[PDB]
Amino acid sequence: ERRALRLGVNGLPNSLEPVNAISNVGPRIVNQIFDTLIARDFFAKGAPGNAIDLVPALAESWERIDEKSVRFKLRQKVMFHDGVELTADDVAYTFSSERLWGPEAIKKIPLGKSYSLDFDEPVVEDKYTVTLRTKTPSYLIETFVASWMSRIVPKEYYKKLGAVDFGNKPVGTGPYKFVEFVAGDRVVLEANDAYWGPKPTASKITYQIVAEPATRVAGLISGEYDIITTLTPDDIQLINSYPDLETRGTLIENFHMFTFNMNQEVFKDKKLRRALALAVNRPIMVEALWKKQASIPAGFNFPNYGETFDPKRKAMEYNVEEAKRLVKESGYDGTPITYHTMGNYYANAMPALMMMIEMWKQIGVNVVMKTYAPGSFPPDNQTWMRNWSNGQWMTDAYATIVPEFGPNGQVQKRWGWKAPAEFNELCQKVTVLPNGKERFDAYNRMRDIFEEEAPAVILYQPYDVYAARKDVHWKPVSFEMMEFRNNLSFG
Repeated sequence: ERRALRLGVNGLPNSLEPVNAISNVGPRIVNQIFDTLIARDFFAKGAPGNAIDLVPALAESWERIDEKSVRFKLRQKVMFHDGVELTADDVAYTFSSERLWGPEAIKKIPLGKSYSLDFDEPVVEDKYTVTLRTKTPSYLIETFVASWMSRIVPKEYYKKLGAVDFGNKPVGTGPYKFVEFVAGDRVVLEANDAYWGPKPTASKITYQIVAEPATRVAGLISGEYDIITTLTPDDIQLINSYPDLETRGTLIENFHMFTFNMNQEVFKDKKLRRALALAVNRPIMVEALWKKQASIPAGFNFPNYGETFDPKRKAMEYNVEEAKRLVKESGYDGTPITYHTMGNYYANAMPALMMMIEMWKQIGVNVVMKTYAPGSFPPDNQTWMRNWSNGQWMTDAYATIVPEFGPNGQVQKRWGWKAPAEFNELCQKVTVLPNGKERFDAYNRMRDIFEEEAPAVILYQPYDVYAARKDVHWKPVSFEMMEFRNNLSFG
């Protein structure tokens, strides 16, 4: 009786294990299979899909015990897809040293420790009561359990299969259950009619890879898909010309950037990094490539940070004259500097780079584009400049400045950023402090240091574009995922 939902997608994750699925392509699938203790209600109080309000989900209630622990009271009679009732043991296993953050878990979940809080082992109080703890103070537990790191897995089934096999046959408590995974082709899910929350409205959901955007668009016009993903503002005109189709767009909690291999001689010091950063004309790029729909943030600072968003911050500096001076006073000899890009994996990456190459030519820096295929990122030492993006995954400023740019992150450890000691000291403080003047000011000083050092250069917050049949009602949310709970209906 319910319609089957057909999605034309850009790609699929290599695993359906919820943490290993973290990417631009995984969350739209794993958000259906699993649930979290606390859920973010993006549509709360009439918000246009960007609210940061947190509501009960698998946890009916919770109570903070002290500076490092929160006791959760679980919803009762919740069923995993295989008919196993959800208990405190499943939640304890989800946040355990064994599965997630411990030294053994590292080979199974590569970002398990990197993206997690400083967890201590959870405590099971009774069948429906579990306490999550951190080894050092953390006022981020509640916020973290509403994030993409926190989908609840079943203990017994996950242990039996192991992380790899679980990723190929996942079981969760979510509104849709697993049917099929054809690697590099399609994922099929079916309605979980035992779901504890709003009943699924589609009988089935198929995530079909259609690699090229023009082919994805043709698929929607051909009547092959109900919703297609990964379009840009340039597609709006064509789609909306069809009486039965329309685009649905939103800014997402992510930023596009370029960064440097600071192990390379030319990028060890901040001089040329700053020169390149100061020559980036973001307003022209936003108008030219995004139809003014992308947003230029005032620093490493986004509205989803909530209490740690600073709406009064000064804009990131644009100064061609200073940029020219810096190149001249730096060691820079005019030798071409490479900038690696995985084609247009980041929307508009190649035209954005063409524009920046001209801005850089004008200050006396010769930058050359280099492309690579998926899974072929070059050996680190063969790279100089490269593009990147970071999904801002917490309703708090902790992510991604601390896990990516902090003392434990890849920018310093793999990419050679020798961050000022003050920056690392502040990363530690914001990790352990509650919200207040000290934590708020620490993020602003970290944002200032980030701009002064230029280990990366923020371009903008992208504007994601979907296209859909007008008969299929579904609203985008401000994140790299698709939400169907109370947000998918047909007719």
